[PDB]
Amino acid sequence: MDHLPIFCQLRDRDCLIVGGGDVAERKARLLLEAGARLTVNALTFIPQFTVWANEGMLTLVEGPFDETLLDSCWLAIAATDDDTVNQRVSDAAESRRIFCNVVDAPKAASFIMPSIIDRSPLMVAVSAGGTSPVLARLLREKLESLLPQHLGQVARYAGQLRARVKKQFATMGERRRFWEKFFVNDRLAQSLANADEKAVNATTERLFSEPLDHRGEVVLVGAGPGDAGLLTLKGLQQIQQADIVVYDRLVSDDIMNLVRRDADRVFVGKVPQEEINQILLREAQKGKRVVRLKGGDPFIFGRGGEELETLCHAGIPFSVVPGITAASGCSAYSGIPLTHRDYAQSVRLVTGHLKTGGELDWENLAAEKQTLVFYMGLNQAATIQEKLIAFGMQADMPVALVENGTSVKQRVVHGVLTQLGELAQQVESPALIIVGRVVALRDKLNWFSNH
Amino acid sequence: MDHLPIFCQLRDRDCLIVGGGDVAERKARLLLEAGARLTVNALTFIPQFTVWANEGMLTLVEGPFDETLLDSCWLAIAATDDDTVNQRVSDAAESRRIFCNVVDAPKAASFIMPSIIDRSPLMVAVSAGGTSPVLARLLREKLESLLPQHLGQVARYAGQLRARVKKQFATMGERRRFWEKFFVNDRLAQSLANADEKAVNATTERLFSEPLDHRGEVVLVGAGPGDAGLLTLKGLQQIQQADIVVYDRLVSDDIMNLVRRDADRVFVGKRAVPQEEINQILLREAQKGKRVVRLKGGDPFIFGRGGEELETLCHAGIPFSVVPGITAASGCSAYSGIPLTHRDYAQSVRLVTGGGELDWENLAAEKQTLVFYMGLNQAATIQEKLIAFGMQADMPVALVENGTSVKQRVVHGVLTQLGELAQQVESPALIIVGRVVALRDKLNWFSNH
Ligand SMILES: C[C@@]1(CC(=O)O)c2cc3[nH]c(cc4nc(cc5[nH]c(cc(n2)[C@H]1CCC(=O)O)[C@@](C)(CC(=O)O)[C@@H]5CCC(=O)O)C(CC(=O)O)=C4CCC(=O)O)c(CCC(=O)O)c3CC(=O)O
Ligand SMILES: Nc1ncnc2c1ncn2[C@@H]1O[C@H](CSCC[C@H](N)C(=O)O)[C@@H](O)[C@H]1O
Ligand SMILES: Nc1ncnc2c1ncn2[C@@H]1O[C@H](CSCC[C@H](N)C(=O)O)[C@@H](O)[C@H]1O
Ligand SMILES: [Cl-]
Ligand SMILES: [Cl-]
Repeated sequence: MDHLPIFCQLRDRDCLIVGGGDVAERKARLLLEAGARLTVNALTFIPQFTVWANEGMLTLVEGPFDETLLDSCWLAIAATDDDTVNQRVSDAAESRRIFCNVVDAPKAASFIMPSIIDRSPLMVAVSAGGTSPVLARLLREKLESLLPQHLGQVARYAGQLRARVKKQFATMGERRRFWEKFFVNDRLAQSLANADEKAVNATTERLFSEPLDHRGEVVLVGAGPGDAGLLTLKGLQQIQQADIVVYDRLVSDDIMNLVRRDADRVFVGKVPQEEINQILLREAQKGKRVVRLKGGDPFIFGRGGEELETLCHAGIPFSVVPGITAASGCSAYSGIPLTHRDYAQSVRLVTGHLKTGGELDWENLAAEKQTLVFYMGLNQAATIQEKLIAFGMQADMPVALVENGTSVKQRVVHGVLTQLGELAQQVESPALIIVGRVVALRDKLNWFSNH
Repeated sequence: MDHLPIFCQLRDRDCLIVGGGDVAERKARLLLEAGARLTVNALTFIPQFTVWANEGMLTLVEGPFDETLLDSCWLAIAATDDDTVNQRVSDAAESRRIFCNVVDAPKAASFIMPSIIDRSPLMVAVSAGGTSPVLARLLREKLESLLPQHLGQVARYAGQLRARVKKQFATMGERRRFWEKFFVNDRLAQSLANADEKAVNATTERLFSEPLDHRGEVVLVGAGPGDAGLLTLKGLQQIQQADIVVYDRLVSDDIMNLVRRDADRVFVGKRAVPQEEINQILLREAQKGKRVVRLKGGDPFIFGRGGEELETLCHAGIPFSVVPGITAASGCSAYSGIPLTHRDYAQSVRLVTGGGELDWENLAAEKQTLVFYMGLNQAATIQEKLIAFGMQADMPVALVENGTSVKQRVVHGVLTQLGELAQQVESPALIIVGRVVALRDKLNWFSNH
């Protein structure tokens, strides 16, 4: 984070503006609306300032900068056209540990003032750190269109109900569930906007009267292969409302940042699968809303079935949000479609890491007109090469390995089947092996990166 | 207003957190991300704090709150479970004019913490003034889905490019039109994030070379199998920026409802259309300078002919990209309670299409999950051939019609019933064959129709 956004309570707190022109006037108006106890220190003032001072709304100090005016201050704003003066102000503020904005130099000093979308008491602040005023304006335009004008009345009414919600629901889990219903009842929002107090009260009474599900919940969510843009809308929804998220190392850091910030997080793996099952079950038996966040898709070599197979008998509600499997993401981001024209009748998603005595069906895998995708197969790439050749696959069949597919770190190496063992030495886990004529299309379809 | 939002520069500035449990750890994570020179003071610390301390990321002071720890501090956060301690911290900070937050307390705080959407240098913060923390979270979720992951990359790159923008643009009206195209170029942002200097330089020169009104590109977007919640975040972001959306019947109405109202729409599906005509539409519209989204059911590269649509473009000089989607196999699997793999049931999953002809001995072999796309008409033949090439007659089979939608229909039985079960469903439907079908009785959670 370049900056930390905070929302300050300035009511009755001393603040100082140095400067007295149009810039100072805009900042002073903002600080006055926030209730600051404002002093303005400038050599000259535009007329808006003199009337403010006579009607008692702020104090004017007409003259050069007096750094002792910072002594009682919580915030300072340097708003002159003299960079020498502005720097004296910022230096004096920094020595007193007073957050200071230099209006014409956002990279100097110690805070910047964001653009504000006002749905009071709801506020949304936007800034690009001065690097890009256009982008901030384009975002502000877009945010103003997304936020209904009546949102403020919903937030206002919620604040008025917080005491009643605290009294009537004994646990935070119940309170949270009430609010999640409250904030999406469109009728309630309309009635507030119409000041229809009878209608507001009717829907409110009913919301308070509803029995709340105290049962837990286990949702398996497919994180996808790494690019946080490949999480589904519903997957984002589920992790944003989870009490606890049980996640593995194949879930990318970018995706974990999208988890509800107050959710508890439990890491598994690098842990035996039976202990994962117990965690999910036990945490849901406590009434908690559990998300098992899994790399790729939960039902393709993810053991997702094992994690749910006890829950029905145990009376635990569950659901599954599918994800982009490694095969799909790596295909798209390497320029290798899994199917194309008559290249492949079928796609085979194969595990390269099989049970101790198990052996893959090589005669079956080596058949023509298919795209083979090996998961967890790096260690066996030499055997895969030898077996596919022995069961009739052409030696010049193209192969590709995709390492960290869809991430900014993705790497792709490629060649023909007789190089598979050598090529696999050039990558590490997590990596996918693609075998089939579609690999040759990468020269025409690669769009994501050359690395 | 009742609170003034400011964006604080905390890099190497002394900040104090009082508390050492889960609540304090969340605040410490936030202040560390902002670069704060952080001290944490608590009667005891959970293990995350000692880990951080050993890696030199912060300083720990084990013991009761000592208000002299505030003497050089710019921000304070009271994050204990003891109201008396938190009030001592808040009073000590206020007497020093140090903005102070008390977590899970509205007043006695001189600042409150908003929900944060980080695209640094770009940042968005949402606050309801203490009235509605859940509303702030819900708005964060909405904004996180809408702001592309790498927007901060272009925001930073804008700097080293303003000398060139004004040497080529003298009017104020044109400069904004350039930036408007620049900041929505998600390809450039990803290439910057990829550290792909070759791609960055190529995309940059095109931004200056082409006319202002030209924004030609094609994005293949996987709509998923129907449920609008199964669109990816990037898929949503792309359809929100499209000049024109080209779609067909297997893109659900729910997904099309997310299409930016205003976008020109071209329907290429079944009514009462050769692929070449579709390829040319994408080509022609891209060359007219339009940002074109080709929305496809499921995933574009799994029986979607997405490759055919793109090879038209690579040698026409038209930039393109692909957003994968949830394929029908994955969506139907999740929503029917039939995992495609499970324990040792299946060593492989086969996604298969219903000149040429299928290899039946291959398809009949054990330890597979078969998923037939577009096979509804051949379902009687699939039954006969799988039986005749040795698949067990008692093998479970299922058909999923309109998978993931509110009208999803799942019928199931055994291989000898496949032809008759297929009469009970309509396209689009998936046929699933394999031992995993038997898990539906334990795992079906979605309503059947
Ligand atoms: C005043 C404020 C404190 C301050 O910062 O000064 C406040 C106060 C309280 N929160 C409480 C509980 C919850 N807090 C959250 C979530 C968030 N709380 C946040 C900030 C704020 N919380 C401040 C201003 C809020 C505003 O602007 O409207 C967020 C946005 C920012 C952050 O903290 O990081 C963060 C989401 C971050 C993200 O996910 O993006 C949830 C929901 C959830 O967990 O999903 C719940 C449960 C549901 C509910 O109770 O509503 C309680 C009752 C405790 C109890 O029951 O005893 C109080 C006390 C009270 O005021 O009643
Ligand atoms: N980003 C990535 N790039 C390449 N391969 C990946 C990958 N993420 C997962 N994999 C593959 O997936 C294997 C783990 S098995 C779990 C796969 C996951 N359920 C899915 O649907 O994709 C790894 O060994 C690797 O072969
Ligand atoms: N919602 C759905 N439910 C069941 N099958 C579906 C489906 N959507 C698409 N299909 C299957 O896909 C076939 C069209 S081929 C298109 C496949 C798409 N690219 C994907 O990845 O899913 C249909 O005949 C049907 O078998
Ligand atoms: Cl599995
Ligand atoms: Cl071959």
